Amino acid sequence: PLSRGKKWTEKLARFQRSSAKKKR
Repeated sequence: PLSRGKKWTEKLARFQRSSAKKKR
């Protein structure tokens, strides 16, 4: 299922977090 298939989604939700570190 998507549970273990999220391996592909682990990019938009992982890099989207950088929006908090980009605040410098």
